[PDB]
Amino acid sequence: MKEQFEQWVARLQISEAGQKIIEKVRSSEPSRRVGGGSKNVSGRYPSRKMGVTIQFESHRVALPIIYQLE
DNA sequence: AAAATGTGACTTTACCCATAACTTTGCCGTTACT
Repeated sequence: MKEQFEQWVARLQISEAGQKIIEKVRSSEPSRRVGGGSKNVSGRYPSRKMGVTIQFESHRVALPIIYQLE
């Protein structure tokens, strides 16, 4: 898993700080839990690409993009 | 930091079909008058 990411970085020549951000994003829990708010149907979706639960604030705005990406 | 779910089961009008209990008419018989 780490070797393929390292080859990805080498192929795209991402800088040291860019690699640092990518590594931090890869290994970190989400910053904030999605809140219900007042007008958005929120929740979580199981993704087999990542293989985890991904949180969407809006089921008709962010969730379609999540479906595409999955 | 934020889009984007009202339903549907149980009531209430609303119009039509049927018939009672009278008014509303024409039509003809009768009669006062000319």
